[PDB]
Amino acid sequence: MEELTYRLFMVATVGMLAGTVFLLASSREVKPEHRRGVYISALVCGIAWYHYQKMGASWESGSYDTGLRYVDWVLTVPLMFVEVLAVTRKGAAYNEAVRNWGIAATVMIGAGYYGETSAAGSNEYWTGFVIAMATYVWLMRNLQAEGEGLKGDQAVAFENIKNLILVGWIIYPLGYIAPVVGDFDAIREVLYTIADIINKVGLGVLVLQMARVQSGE
Ligand SMILES: *C/C=C(C)/C=C/C=C(C)/C=C/C1=C(C)CCCC1(C)C
Repeated sequence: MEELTYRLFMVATVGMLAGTVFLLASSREVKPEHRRGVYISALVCGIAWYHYQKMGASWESGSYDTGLRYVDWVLTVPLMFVEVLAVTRKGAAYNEAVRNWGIAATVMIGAGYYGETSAAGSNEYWTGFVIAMATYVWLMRNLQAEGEGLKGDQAVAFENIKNLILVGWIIYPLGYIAPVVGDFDAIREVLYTIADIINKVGLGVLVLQMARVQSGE
């Protein structure tokens, strides 16, 4: 439904802003040396807040720009890896992973955009899919490895961060392939919007929880 897609854009706008202000307000409840991930988490929700306002306006206007979603992803998806690295690493090791995982995440979204902006089932579509899927798997394997050697409450807090991404991000590549299986355009927009709220606000809340554990909570 077209009115549903629009209503969900408005629910996402409000959920993203609620997440932004929750995370900024909660940042003071954790120690300064563990705040970086909470701040980056709030920034991700704030960018998505701005983009969901623009998507809702674009939609109601009758000129829905499918590119707004990818501008949001190319910014927020690398930052989401960064907000996780901000609680698992510091110093040189953090900067190294921010560069390496951040570039990988940008390539994944860029390959997706290359494929999305072609005829469905076209060669460009499949090139995009394979390069983005390969980078996705590479990132999910890096995330699995990031947990190795963690202990006690930090191992449990990291498991939750890792599994939100592992389970919660499957919908994105699933949605991409859907249109070659049939007509799933309207449902894909709805499911991506719900997924974005859960993934972005949920990951920020779990990064906050890791930062609380690390602060001695
Ligand atoms: C806040 C938004 C998020 C976390 C969006 C995540 C999006 C992806 C993981 C997209 C992945 C894709 C592939 C793995 C292959 C097909 C192309 C994409 C870009 C849909």
